[PDB]
Amino acid sequence: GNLYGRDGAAIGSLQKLRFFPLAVAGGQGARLVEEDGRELIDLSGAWGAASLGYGHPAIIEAVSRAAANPAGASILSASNAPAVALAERLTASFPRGTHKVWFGHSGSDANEAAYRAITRATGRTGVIAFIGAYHGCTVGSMAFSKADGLILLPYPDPYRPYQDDPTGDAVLALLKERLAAVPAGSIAAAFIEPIQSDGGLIVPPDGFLRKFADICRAHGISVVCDEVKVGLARSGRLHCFEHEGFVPDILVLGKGLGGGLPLSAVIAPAEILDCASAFAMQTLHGNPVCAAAGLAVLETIEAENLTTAAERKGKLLREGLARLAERHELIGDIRGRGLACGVELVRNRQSREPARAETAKLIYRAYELGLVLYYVGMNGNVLEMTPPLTMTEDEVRHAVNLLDQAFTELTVSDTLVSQFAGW
Amino acid sequence: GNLYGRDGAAIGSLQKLRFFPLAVAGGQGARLVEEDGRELIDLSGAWGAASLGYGHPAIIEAVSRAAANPAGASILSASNAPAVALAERLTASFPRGTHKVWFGHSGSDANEAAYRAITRATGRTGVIAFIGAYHGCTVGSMAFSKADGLILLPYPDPYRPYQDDPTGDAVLALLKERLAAVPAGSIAAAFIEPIQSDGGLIVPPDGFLRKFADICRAHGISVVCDEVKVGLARSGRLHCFEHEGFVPDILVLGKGLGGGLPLSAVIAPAEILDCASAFAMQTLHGNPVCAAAGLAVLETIEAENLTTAAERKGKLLREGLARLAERHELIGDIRGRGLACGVELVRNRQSREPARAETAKLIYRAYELGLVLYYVGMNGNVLEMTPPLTMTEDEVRHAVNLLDQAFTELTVSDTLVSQFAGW
Ligand SMILES: *Cc1c(COP(=O)(O)O)cnc(C)c1O
Ligand SMILES: *Cc1c(COP(=O)(O)O)cnc(C)c1O
Ligand SMILES: N[C@H]1CCCCNC1=O
Ligand SMILES: N[C@H]1CCCCNC1=O
Repeated sequence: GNLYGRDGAAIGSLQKLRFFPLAVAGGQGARLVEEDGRELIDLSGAWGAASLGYGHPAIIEAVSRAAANPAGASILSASNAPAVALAERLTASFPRGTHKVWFGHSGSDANEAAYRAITRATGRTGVIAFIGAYHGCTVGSMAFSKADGLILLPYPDPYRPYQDDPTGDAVLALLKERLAAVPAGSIAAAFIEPIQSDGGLIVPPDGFLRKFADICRAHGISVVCDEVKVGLARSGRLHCFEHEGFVPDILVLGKGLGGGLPLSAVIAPAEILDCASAFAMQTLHGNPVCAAAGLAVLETIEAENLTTAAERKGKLLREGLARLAERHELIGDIRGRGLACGVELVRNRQSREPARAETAKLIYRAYELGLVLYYVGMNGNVLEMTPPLTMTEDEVRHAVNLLDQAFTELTVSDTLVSQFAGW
Repeated sequence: GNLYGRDGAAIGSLQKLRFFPLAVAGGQGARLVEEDGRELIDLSGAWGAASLGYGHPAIIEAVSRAAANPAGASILSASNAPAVALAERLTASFPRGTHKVWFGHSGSDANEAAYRAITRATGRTGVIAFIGAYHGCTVGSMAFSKADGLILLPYPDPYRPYQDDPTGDAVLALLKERLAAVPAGSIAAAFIEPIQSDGGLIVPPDGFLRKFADICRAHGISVVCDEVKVGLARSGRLHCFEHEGFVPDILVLGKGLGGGLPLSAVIAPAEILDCASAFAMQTLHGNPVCAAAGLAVLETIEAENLTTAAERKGKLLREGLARLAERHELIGDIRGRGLACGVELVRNRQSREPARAETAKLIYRAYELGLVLYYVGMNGNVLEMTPPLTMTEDEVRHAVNLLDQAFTELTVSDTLVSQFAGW
């Protein structure tokens, strides 16, 4: 039987998030190859995980090398050279002598470890996060995505401003209200995405995040910046907070850090990560195969000038999309930084009413045409584009061209679409 | 500076479990190589993760192949061929048409997903587990290692029988007591290790586990067998429950499944893993590089006859150790199955008083001599031996020979040992 039907027979639905019957057998560059040999351009970049695309030589080199002479299998009960070299590279990239690293398998395990560490270091359980935030899918990362003392704030959206205040100041006022109503010093941490991912690739208003961080610092609250989606060159700066005029206390990394292998990291003050031992650990954490891949990703970002590539190619992509908006009225807003781009689809440009149903057919048709992308947003109406940082300019143009065909040929049965749960 | 000091400077203590300053730069076969070039025989097999040791050709082949042509990076929003092939191989190995697979990064994420799935499928939160059990190190796997409705039982130890009943029947009676005091049907699952790992490599009494599973089945309670430590050929059968006259409802796998890469799996009734979608998911789950490694491990177990190897080489190891016991009185008990072996150290053979302090020096000295092993047990007095399944017979003998030197040359300052937290 076909690969997709074998996938239904053999793998439980528990971890599936399917939008169309993508059945992959290989990959090269920014393209996926299906079982039948059909190629698709991957604008999703595996939700951002395939930072160097598929079969990049630096990944091949590193993982093949480490597999043939691995420095053990772990950082728990052994130091290993690749893990320590990666830890030093990551701390050197982050504004010296103050921070250390913890390694994980995923953004979920990293946000969980950051939260457990700061609650253990401070003796406080309270936590600030945002409605619609995505910090992972484990009990400990879902606690704030519940924790006692959880404060959930609206994420300020330029396209849908809270209290009709485009600046986000009303959100800051709400925070101060929420903090005033609980004891001084009861809040351990604030988790923030510097571009809200599942919330709909929302770039906050100018100045908001720095003012938010200033409030947190006035209350002694650690500012944790989750850059699992938009970190490591994707935004057109190495770290996305570089666009925003603040430095967080803690940085969470994942997804594209591993280049297609499972790798996450927390960069945090030494006192936070040294407050306990044998406390947040999984046996394969810091294994040298995945550490080697991480080192390859950082080295490639430098060697291939991918921070600048992401900036340049993002501008190309957003320009392509604004040409599409001249003819496809469904496009309401085009936004993002670098190669993290969102395209919000609306039934009408004036009311901004979300276009959920059309977005799910759009991506299905795109898939039928040879282009992979997914949707996000509380209303299921934002196209997410996070392609491999190594996607060529011509591929960017082929993808916009296929998207133009999908907006035009918008054909997919309401029955065919209903076969996929998605979200 | 030296690698171990760089590890202290760069990596937080949060995930460290260190017993001596092992600082690894490479690996080959069953040997680790330190930064200075010193070789050590790895009796720990990276806590059981290095099922094929270090740089095994099947791992090299598979991971190099997949890195150069990866079928995407995930099972969430795409099917992929390696993941589905691995899922089918795993279900084919487990007693047809009833079970599916969920893929994870770790034993912690797998035991967490198994627990969340069965609680979602049943609408019940209660859970049976054992004192001293190790099911992982995340909030969701620590919940039963707390969950409402948690019942914790003593694990029956032939060397220290509960209520002086060597059979374990008193533990079964205790269970029934605990179940009688809560509503019929309030318990979702029972988590069991078929050889208790951190509890001290405890093989339960004959017949206990089957009688335990029979009780659970009489109450409609799903029996989850955590074989992250002693699964996949290590015990001298493919699945350790094969020694025990029962079949669990759910099987949890990890550690050596990945051959040094992060890979876990839950094999569970279809109704359990299909009760929700987009429910327990992490982006790199089912990535094809780690799936390829898993397939290599299963293929190698078949090609290299490693189930029989583990049985044969375990008998050799335990025989070697009984020769050591004729001269080293500290050895109280030698136990286990296949290549999961525990050696319990006692101050006196008659009282069985644990020998904690000597065990920690012993392993330090072993390390100084070129042999890596760790200790476990509630009293820190059981040597754990879980070497690579590909460890040669001669290496088994070199390791017993180095251990003999360590028991003899037992030299390590009480100050030097105190520099390592361990547990
Ligand atoms: C992907 C993502 C996570 C979770 O990472 P997983 O690898 O799926 O566990 C956390 N935060 C953000 C912002 C993400 O995009
Ligand atoms: C190692 C182990 C776990 C946890 O696996 P991690 O990879 O450390 O998360 C779970 N159960 C048992 C029996 C184990 O030995
Ligand atoms: N004994 C368990 C817990 C210690 C950390 C690593 N995993 C194990 O082998
Ligand atoms: N948008 C998040 C959550 C969906 C599952 C995968 N991870 C992501 O990219």
